[PDB]
Amino acid sequence: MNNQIFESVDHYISDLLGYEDDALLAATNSLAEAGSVSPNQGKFLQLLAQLCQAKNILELGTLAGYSTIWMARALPKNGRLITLEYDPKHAAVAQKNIDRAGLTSQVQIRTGKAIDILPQLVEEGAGPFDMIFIDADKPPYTEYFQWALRLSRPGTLIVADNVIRDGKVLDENSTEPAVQGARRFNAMLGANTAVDATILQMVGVKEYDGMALAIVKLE
Amino acid sequence: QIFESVDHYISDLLGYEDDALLAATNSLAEAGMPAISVSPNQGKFLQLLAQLCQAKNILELGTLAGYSTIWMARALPKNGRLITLEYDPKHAAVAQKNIDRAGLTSQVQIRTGKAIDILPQLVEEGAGPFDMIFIDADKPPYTEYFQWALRLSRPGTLIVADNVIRDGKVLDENSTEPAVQGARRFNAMLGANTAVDATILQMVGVKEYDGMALAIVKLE
Repeated sequence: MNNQIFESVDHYISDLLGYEDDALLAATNSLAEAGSVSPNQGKFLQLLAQLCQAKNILELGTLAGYSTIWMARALPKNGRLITLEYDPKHAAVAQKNIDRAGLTSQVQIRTGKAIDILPQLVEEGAGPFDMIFIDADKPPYTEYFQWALRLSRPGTLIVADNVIRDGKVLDENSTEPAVQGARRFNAMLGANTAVDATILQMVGVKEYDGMALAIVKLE
Repeated sequence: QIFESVDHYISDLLGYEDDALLAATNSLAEAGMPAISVSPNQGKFLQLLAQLCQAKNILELGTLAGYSTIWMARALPKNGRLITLEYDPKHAAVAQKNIDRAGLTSQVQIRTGKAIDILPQLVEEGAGPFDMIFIDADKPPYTEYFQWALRLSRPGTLIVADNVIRDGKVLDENSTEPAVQGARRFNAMLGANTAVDATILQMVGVKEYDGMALAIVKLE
């Protein structure tokens, strides 16, 4: 769902504050050249990483590494971003995209199911992460959140994208699994007292999106 | 309507308003003054930005009745402070009652006057630096308010400027509306300003349709 005015204003904004280098345009083009992004949303995630003074970032859902590039660019040279990708064909393309962006040393791409890799990260002592970005399959969002908390510290920012589904999450009778998964996630966030949180309704060149932001509380 | 319904769904989950906030909403009508739409979800977002900054010193331009002031000051530590600037003494009196009702008297200072006069005084007084600065005052001066906000910042300061897209009218390079020219000049200034990393967030539900500028101050 979109509106001409949200697309025209987003171009106005990216013309001022959303410059994309060759690496980011190549990452966008890499999906077609085998088989939608927002520079302003990328800049936002980067600025969130900078507000966290992030040194260690966890991403669920690499795709071709578009958001990975924006976020890892917040890192200092010894910073690290771990990104989890289900599809090995995507992970390979993301690796080429990460290398072209000059981010080989800062990014580690892991291929497999996030629900299998999350406990591995705990076992390895990979955390805690300053910022965690979730944009993967919706049904498990609630379970990914609990693992995310186990990999966090007080003040960690957890971001979970695409949680409003065009307003369908308002329908208590929905039987679409993505809508049920988002609706379950939102209800969990509403009731959760380990975090302080909101959901932003974001518009622009990407279709209308809800993005959850949660800060982990000191226990 | 979709964005309004989703905004209510979100505030029901994640934008609880206690008595102090409801009383601040109702205070403008009750003291005989004009209504101002408020947004608990925007207040929650501002609070979360203050929390992420670990803010102890906040500056606000445009107190109105203290609604955003209450949201942000609730992020502070006990010895933290929020200085808020208000043009109109009747509004400052209403905001002070609203701040007092929230139990925030010891953490908030309301200064009444023109922001463009009070800003050089905060520099002279050494009232800075602020961890977070929230600008929602008159738009024509946004660029000069920003220049003063930088003098009151340190590396890593977050500066938030509200309502910078004017329902899309900033696209009109030939507008003679002072607010729209004010917003355009401010956005252009961000695009040209090497002292900050910045974006403009386009949101709906919050104030129906809003552009919020977020800028992080760099060491120059």
